[PDB]
Amino acid sequence: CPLMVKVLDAVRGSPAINVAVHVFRKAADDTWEPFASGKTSESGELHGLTTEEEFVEGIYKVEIDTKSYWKALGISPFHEHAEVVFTANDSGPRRYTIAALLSPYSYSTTAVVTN
Amino acid sequence: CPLMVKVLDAVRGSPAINVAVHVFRKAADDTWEPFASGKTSESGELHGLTTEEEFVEGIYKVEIDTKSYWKALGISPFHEHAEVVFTANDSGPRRYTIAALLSPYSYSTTAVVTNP
Amino acid sequence: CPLMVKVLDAVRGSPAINVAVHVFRKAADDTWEPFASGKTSESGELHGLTTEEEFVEGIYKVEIDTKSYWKALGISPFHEHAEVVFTANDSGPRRYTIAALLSPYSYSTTAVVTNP
Amino acid sequence: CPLMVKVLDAVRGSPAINVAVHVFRKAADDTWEPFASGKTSESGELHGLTTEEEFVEGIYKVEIDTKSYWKALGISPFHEHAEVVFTANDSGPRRYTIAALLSPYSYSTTAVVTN
Ligand SMILES: CC1=C(CC(=O)O)c2cc(F)ccc2/C1=C\c1ccc([S@](C)=O)cc1
Ligand SMILES: CC1=C(CC(=O)O)c2cc(F)ccc2/C1=C\c1ccc([S@](C)=O)cc1
Repeated sequence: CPLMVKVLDAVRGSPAINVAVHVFRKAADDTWEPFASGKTSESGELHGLTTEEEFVEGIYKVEIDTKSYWKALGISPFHEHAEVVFTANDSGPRRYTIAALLSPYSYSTTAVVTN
Repeated sequence: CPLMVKVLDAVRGSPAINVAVHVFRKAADDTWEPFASGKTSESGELHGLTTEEEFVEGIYKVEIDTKSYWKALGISPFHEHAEVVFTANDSGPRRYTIAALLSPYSYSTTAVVTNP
Repeated sequence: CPLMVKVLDAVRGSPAINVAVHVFRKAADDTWEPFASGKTSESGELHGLTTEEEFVEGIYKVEIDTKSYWKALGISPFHEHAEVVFTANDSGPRRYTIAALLSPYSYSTTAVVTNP
Repeated sequence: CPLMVKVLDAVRGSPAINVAVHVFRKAADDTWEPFASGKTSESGELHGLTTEEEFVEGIYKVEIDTKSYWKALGISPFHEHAEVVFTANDSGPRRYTIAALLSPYSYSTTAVVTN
């Protein structure tokens, strides 16, 4: 599992559960090809998005549907979504955890890039 | 000045200076039209991107060129950019401060939305 | 104004207003002496805590009463407070902006340290 | 394991490894009694700090030695440490993950309070 997404809710201090995550790879024409997607689990994690075969070097976008998340909770969000865009680079560390911490008017994302 | 962008560098504990910021508005046809752009000043702030008249309702995207920022400091950052996408002025005109704090492998973005 | 505290509310996308802030300086004997205190204003800022003369080298603790803040909004937050502890003015006098972003179960604190 | 600490490095995008964490419980006299401590693992996690028997209701402080961490990496830190102070409350959710994301001049902490 070379790409994992973990999402946390900073309002309720919980995994952000059932958050839609779409992953895109930048095509040669600079458009975003849908690549992988899913909903975060009860631990706010999304595993099995890609394999080490499929996850080649390139620019990827992780799109977290934070707005849907907040709407389901009855809380007014600011952002349309949380968009994480990064170059997956073969060279060094290669397991990516994309950690997102969500608040209605704020989010942070962090990459944990390991071996 | 209804849309301000402020960028802080979490490594240096300083404003993130000369950070390129590009603003887009989603068009009727769902593409991103170029709305405004600028560089953060010495204070890490970007003022004067737009006006009350111009900043109409819509979905805007603020793309903060965090990569060039880190690169020019010799740091190969994780993200290509920090982009904040939001519906603006849905309940009437507001002042938006897009506050972003940058680390090579992390950024956070906060919105300060005030009613003038 | 060498020490400013700014507090943002990440739930409301607003300044965190009337947030009690207490500043302590570690004494020669290692206890926390009360240095200054105040409430964040409408802008979520707290200015005038100290002066260049008073703000001498030392280890300071800024305790942000984030709990009362959330409580008065009907929210039972996780943390009792947000406290930022730092050595100030080690390389000569600096201006410190303690920037804090609050969510009921999370807070972040950033330091903007500038040389006047 | 009712109290876990996870620390991440936002500069290197990695678990924050070998970070000293001290946990304190507020004594009746308002002093902080040392309670539990440890170093974060290679995954930036600190498990086994307490047990569900020992971890009673009360005000706890998690003190993360972020300054030592940054010094070992040759990076000038701002904070002396990251201090997380919270009331452990029996009532509801009761497994605490204290997540800290570290930068030299910034940190955030988040509580993941689960069942
Ligand atoms: C350690 C850690 C984890 C992993 C875990 O909890 O097991 C995590 C997962 C997320 F989805 C989001 C954040 C975190 C986290 C620390 C953290 C990161 C950013 C912020 S922002 C800058 O406020 C705060 C805290
Ligand atoms: C108060 C405040 C300001 C305004 C100012 O200093 O004038 C700001 C500006 C930025 F460009 C970025 C962050 C902040 C901030 C608090 C803060 C926000 C996110 C984080 S992340 C979640 O670690 C931490 C702290």
